[PDB]
Amino acid sequence: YDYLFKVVLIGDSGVGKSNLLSRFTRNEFNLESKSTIGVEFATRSIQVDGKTIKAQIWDTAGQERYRAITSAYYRGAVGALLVYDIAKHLTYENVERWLKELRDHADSNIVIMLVGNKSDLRHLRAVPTDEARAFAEKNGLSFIETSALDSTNVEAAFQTILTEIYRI
Ligand SMILES: Nc1nc2c(ncn2[C@@H]2O[C@H](COP(=O)(O)OP(=O)(O)NP(=O)(O)O)[C@@H](O)[C@H]2O)c(=O)[nH]1
Ligand SMILES: [Mg+2]
Repeated sequence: YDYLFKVVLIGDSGVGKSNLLSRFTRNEFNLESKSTIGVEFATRSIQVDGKTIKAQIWDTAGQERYRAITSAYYRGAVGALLVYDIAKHLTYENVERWLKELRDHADSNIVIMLVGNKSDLRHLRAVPTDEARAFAEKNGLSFIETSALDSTNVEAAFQTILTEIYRI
């Protein structure tokens, strides 16, 4: 590979972070996945502007009550996938909180992609696509909706953020 880019997954418990990771790196999905224990990471190489980018994707539980995610989790990260669940409005309301965590614990110029996951649950949607896109636009974030379940836009989400990082 030509470059190694560390990218972190963050977002509330249950939004689909671990399945976004497994879908992208192993093409695997699990309806019966449990809350993540400690910290995990996995890799996949992809082509970006004629270069081979080894994407090192980090993952951890969204809940931070007794245990808060430290600057060590974010160290070296050049991107963050900030994931919410399109069918749960609270997870979108908490995006502001995750942005604060990034400001507190992550690099100043970390590339942020706001990810509305579970787009296959369109019939249960609680967060309008236009509102989220507008919010992203107004806060200097990229935006995409994904479904780890049916694979829609998962490759595109990672390919796009890794492209934006490469092109900084
Ligand atoms: N319908 C649907 N379900 C999904 C999707 N992505 C994940 N899920 C489901 O949502 C639940 C939680 O997914 P998971 O990946 O474990 O979430 P998490 O964000 O890693 N949770 P935690 O922060 O606690 O580790 C699981 O039942 C999983 O199968 C998706 O795109 N669509
Ligand atoms: Mg998880």
